Amino acid sequence: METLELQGAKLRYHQVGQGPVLIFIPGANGTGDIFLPLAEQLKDHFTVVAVDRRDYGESELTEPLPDSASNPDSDYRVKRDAQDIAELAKSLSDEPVYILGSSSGSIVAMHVLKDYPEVVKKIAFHEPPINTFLPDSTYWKDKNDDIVHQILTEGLEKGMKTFGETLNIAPIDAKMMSQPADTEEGRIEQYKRTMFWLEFEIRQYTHSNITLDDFTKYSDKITLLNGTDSRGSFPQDVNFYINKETGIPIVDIPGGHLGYIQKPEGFADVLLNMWG
Amino acid sequence: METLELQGAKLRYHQVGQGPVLIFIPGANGTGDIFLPLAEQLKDHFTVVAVDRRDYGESELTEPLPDSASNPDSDYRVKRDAQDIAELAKSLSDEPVYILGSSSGSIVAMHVLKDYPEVVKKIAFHEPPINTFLPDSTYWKDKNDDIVHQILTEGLEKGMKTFGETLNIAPIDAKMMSQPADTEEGRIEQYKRTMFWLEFEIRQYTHSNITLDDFTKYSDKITLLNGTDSRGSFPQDVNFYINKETGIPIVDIPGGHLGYIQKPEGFADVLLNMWG
Ligand SMILES: *C(=O)N(NC(=O)OC)c1ccc(NC(=O)c2cccc(Oc3ccccc3)c2)c(C)c1
Ligand SMILES: *C(=O)N(NC(=O)OC)c1ccc(NC(=O)c2cccc(Oc3ccccc3)c2)c(C)c1
Repeated sequence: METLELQGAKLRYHQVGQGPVLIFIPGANGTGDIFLPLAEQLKDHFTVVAVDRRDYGESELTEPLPDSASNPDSDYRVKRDAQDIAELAKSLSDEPVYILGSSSGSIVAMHVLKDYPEVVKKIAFHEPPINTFLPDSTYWKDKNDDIVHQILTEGLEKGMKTFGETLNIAPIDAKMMSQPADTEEGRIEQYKRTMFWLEFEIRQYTHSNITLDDFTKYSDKITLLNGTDSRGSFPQDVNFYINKETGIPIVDIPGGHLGYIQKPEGFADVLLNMWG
Repeated sequence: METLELQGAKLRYHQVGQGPVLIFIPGANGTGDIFLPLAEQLKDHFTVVAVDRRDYGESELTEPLPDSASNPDSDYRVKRDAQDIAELAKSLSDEPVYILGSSSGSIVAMHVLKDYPEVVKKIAFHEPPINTFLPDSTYWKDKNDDIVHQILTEGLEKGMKTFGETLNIAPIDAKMMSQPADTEEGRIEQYKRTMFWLEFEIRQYTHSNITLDDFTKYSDKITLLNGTDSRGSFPQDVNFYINKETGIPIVDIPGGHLGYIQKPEGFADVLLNMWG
């Protein structure tokens, strides 16, 4: 694949053929390989250029995406995609070029014509899903908003319940762990937190490289703590096993898994007797 | 909150009290605010330090997380969390300190004692969920793997079906858009692609700022393309509306939404008559 270095990304593209430049902009799949059979039909008439949009395929970002890009009224990515096509056209051709986009790629194409019309000789919009200018825009926008919200959230909320039952988490803890944050910003962060924890923390931490020998070397320093109100939960069985194999003491301490905030006075007083 | 700048992050923490340092390491919620009621009980005996682990809360990364950190056998994040606690202890105390971690924070605590025992005076593991050293480790590891996989994937696969029906996508297209990649790497990328598209592209692009006036200025340059095998789908109604309001021609072209790869010869020949 060829590469054009632009601000914030290396833009990769396929190129075959001879003649005027024809740029294909992919839709939701994001990659230009889907146009290669077509390019083989067109290569005697056009210099065909199939682009992997910067967030997909063999293209790569060289700076993080702005944090705000997850906002549904962000316009950074569509404008940056359009600028990518314009700078690609300028790098390959001293004349305006032919452009075809499909699906979200036809929306990119729209923004190329809006912002960089001077690079466009002729342009085609194949099956665009844009709604902004439609009489029923709000209907389709609200449908998109609803479905995205459904996909991103409901699997996660059900999954945390399943985890709770596998771990035998106590109701007093589960009610607290599932309570919504008190701000729209916090509720967004809450969701982001939990998805991050699922993908980047639970599996990595729970199967990380700790052995019982790591404990025996410093056994005099260690206390194991089990909540009085979280009996029967998985972590208590972990502590029972550690104690079985090392003799490190288990100390019962008030509350459940969140006992340090459920019963702070009792949690503190046990720590003070331990260490104070 | 106080801040300690470390490699790759600014580590934020709460600090209250007087006496020996006691560091609290949070579990899955990731933030130290959950320990503040406890800190108020302990502040006459200990300098209490509640940390927001670097990926959570008011802490922030100053370098992107390595791409490989999503791998379930990655150890970067737990070791980096443990090093954070060790460097925090060294910055606040010339003597070894007291440490308590709960849940995934107790796993961080384990790694502090493993790798930096010299900072530890006494340490407590409150309800640890680590399985690596258990006789039934593989059972619980496989359960974790299964549940994470279920949460991350099934909502997405059902959602793309719902989207298809709302958009009235043709079966020949839906079968192709849902076919799995041919490599484990590609299947992972496929999933990552589709989640990215849902959060960062669909809503932003479909409601982006394009007006009919943007089309009328350059109407002579534009062709609208509808697939012959995707009749009744939403994007064709978009093109009908554009044509209604601008007179820009609609050209029928073979195949469905993916007609450029379903029927490349026919797609090419229509483009050649258009532009060749
Ligand atoms: C544009 O590409 N789409 N908009 C539209 O209105 O199309 C009729 C669109 C394409 C695909 C899908 N659904 C999918 O299952 C999907 C979403 C994201 C990525 C991919 O990967 C893919 C796409 C095409 C070909 C191969 C791979 C598929 C929707 C909802 C909209
Ligand atoms: C450790 O924190 N956990 N491991 C364990 O075995 O606990 C018994 C743990 C905590 C919480 C949950 N489930 C949740 O619903 C959850 C997951 C991630 C983040 C949060 O946010 C949260 C957590 C505690 C207090 C407030 C907010 C909750 C599991 C599955 C394990």
